Amino acid sequence: DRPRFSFSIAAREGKARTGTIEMKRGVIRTPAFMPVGTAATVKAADIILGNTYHLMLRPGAERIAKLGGLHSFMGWDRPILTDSGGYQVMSLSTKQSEEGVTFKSHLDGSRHMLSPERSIEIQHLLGSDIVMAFDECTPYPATPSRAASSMERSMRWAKRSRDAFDSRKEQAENAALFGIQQGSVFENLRQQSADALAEIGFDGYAVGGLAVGEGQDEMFRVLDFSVPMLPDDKPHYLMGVGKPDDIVGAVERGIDMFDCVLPTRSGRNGQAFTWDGPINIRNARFSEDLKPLDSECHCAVCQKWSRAYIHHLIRAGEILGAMLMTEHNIAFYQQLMQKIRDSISEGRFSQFAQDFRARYFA
Amino acid sequence: DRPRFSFSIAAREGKARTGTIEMKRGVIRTPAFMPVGTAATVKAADIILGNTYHLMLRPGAERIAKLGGLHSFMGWDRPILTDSGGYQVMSLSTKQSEEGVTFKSHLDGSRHMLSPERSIEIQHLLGSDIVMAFDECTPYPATPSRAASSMERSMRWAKRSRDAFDSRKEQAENAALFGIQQGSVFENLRQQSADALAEIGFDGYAVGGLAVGEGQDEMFRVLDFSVPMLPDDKPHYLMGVGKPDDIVGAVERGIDMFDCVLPTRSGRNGQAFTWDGPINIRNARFSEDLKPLDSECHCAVCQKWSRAYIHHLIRAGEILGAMLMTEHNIAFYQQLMQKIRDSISEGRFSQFAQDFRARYFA
Ligand SMILES: CNc1nc2cc3c(=O)[nH]c(N)nc3c(CC[C@H]3O[C@@H](OC)[C@H](OC)[C@@H]3OC)c2[nH]1
Ligand SMILES: CNc1nc2cc3c(=O)[nH]c(N)nc3c(CC[C@H]3O[C@@H](OC)[C@H](OC)[C@@H]3OC)c2[nH]1
Ligand SMILES: [Zn+2]
Ligand SMILES: [Zn+2]
Repeated sequence: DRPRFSFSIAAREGKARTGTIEMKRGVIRTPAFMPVGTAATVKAADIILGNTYHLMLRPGAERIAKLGGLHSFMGWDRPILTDSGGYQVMSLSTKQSEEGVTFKSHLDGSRHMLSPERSIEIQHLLGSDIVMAFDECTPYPATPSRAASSMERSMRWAKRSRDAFDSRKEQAENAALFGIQQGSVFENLRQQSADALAEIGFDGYAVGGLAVGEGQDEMFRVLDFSVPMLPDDKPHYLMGVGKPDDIVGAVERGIDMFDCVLPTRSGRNGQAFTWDGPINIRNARFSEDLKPLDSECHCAVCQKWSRAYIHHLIRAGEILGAMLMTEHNIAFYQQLMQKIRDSISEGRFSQFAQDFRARYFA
Repeated sequence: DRPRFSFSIAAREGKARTGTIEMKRGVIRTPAFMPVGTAATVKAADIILGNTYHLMLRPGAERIAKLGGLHSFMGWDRPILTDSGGYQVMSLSTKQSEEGVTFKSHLDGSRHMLSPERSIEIQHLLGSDIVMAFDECTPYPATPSRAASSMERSMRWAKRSRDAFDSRKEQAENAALFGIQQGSVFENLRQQSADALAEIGFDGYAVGGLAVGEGQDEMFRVLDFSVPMLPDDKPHYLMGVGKPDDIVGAVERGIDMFDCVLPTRSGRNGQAFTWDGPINIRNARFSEDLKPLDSECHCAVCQKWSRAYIHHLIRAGEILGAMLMTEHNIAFYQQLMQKIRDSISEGRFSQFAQDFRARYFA
């Protein structure tokens, strides 16, 4: 019988690590990509995401619980990770206070408060296995004073999240809780945030406040000093990242877990990922191209259909085209993660990262 | 090795028949439903449709031929049926003459003529296995004089279609040609059309000019006298039909083959077919319904996911929801055809039709 949570590092190369998270509902191989569950039929990825913000508004967390929780609802018996919901409230919905955030639903005008306690309860009702602390994703750019005030509030909210999670027996005994580091681009604030989170104690640690407009060079610079501040023996989750090259560089800097809307968003908009870079399949140059989306990809789409046919479907308005693109993109991301894990385990990740970049950007 | 074309009737009940069409690329069990190939990944339906009108405009028949034909393009090695293209020209695009029809492409302004000879050549370039004669689908309603003039032109075009098909060796030796009966709702014109088509000689015979606004009672009345006029020993294809109850009643009247945009169109618009009638899954009454789309359906969607989850996906704007609906609808139609074939073979089709209607309309 698997434990509630156990992270083991099997191999390392530089700052990169590969290993496993064991949870009751399954094993997660790291570095891991965690896809959205609703964009395609995901098969046994090791873990999928639930969209807390959307689920709060439709059909509501209480209703999801009445339906048996997300595992039953989505037909997925393996681990599920949910965010704390505030990122999207600030992004898509507001009135803020030390208690939390209040906002109105665009779907029907209903009122909603979101606090550390309510966010944890929502994630409990959804039934997720990895629960995120309720934080504030500081806007970018931010002055040092505003970044500090924001981070300090997030650390108070992290303690309230910890206490709310520990108060619910089923959650404390069966799920895991991750804390989220903030501090914008400032090394001293990132250090204070890491120290506060480690003092509270979490099962895993996320790097928050990135992928919010800063650009890859700046993101990598912040990761260079921020990831070593987190406990080495716990998983590191970079929220909102990212493109394939973002993932490779973040793994080089010690990140273990990733989520990004790109593969599913790109698939609905004609963009396919390949080892030679992204392609927009709607372009006329693909109308007679008999090659698969990617020449090495092992996914079911690339085994059967050509670029020309997928181009045709999308140009004809057939949803089948976008579905095949999305299935290929999710599979490409998982093949990327498998190559990353194998190369770290084999001591050739540095070479893989170099070869990957030379071809992806050629 | 299978013949170019051979239709065998295995069992009969009243006017209903069940049997097989053997062609080089496979066997087709009848009565058959023939789905669009582009709306979902169709698995070995016995035959799928190519959309001649769309393919003529994008990417063009010559280009499809350059890509290897529709079988290679779509990844489908079994039979394909194509229409002659004029129905949609009159429906979606015109200048008519005894030579054919000319029209302009809305996609790019290019000019296109469509004649019996060009329609047959287009279907040859597409590589389809069952080729339809180039006809005129008479508008409804039509006066007797206009229905007669229209039908007479279609019969001249049927002879030109026959001759064009026979002139192309690869087509004549490997494909089959169906003639299309016209005559609107008029028994004497339907008889003249059937006589003309049988004198020319075709591999199968379609009932054209229906599902164009006349309503089920009138359609059934026309089928009552029109189907017995066609050769009994050849397949009968009712073009454009239809809803599940249309199919059952048409089989009762001697039809062997069906095509309809409903299951794929309905699936993209929130309508699912069930043995208790169609349901619109977007309705709020399905938001907490844990039953599958249909309680008896054996499709992969109904084995795994609830009405509540499919409702959620569609309401959230996820294309996955429409894809699952479409896959269920195609599977439902094939389960309907299997029940029809089994019941005719077993001598219980009359009872099946009665039980089907009582429950579908309850
Ligand atoms: C795009 N850039 C990006 N930077 C982010 C930074 C943060 C952060 O500091 N705190 C929190 N709590 N969330 C963040 C998030 C949202 C992730 C969720 O976004 C959701 O997708 C929209 C996804 O869940 C389907 C995921 O939840 C697991 C970020 N997204
Ligand atoms: C909806 N009612 C309906 N009544 C019809 C009557 C006729 C007719 O008299 N002659 C011809 N030639 N075609 C007809 C058609 C079009 C069928 C095609 O319609 C195409 O779907 C749009 C489908 O191919 C993807 C199919 O081709 C196999 C009809 N459709
Ligand atoms: Zn692929
Ligand atoms: Zn089903």
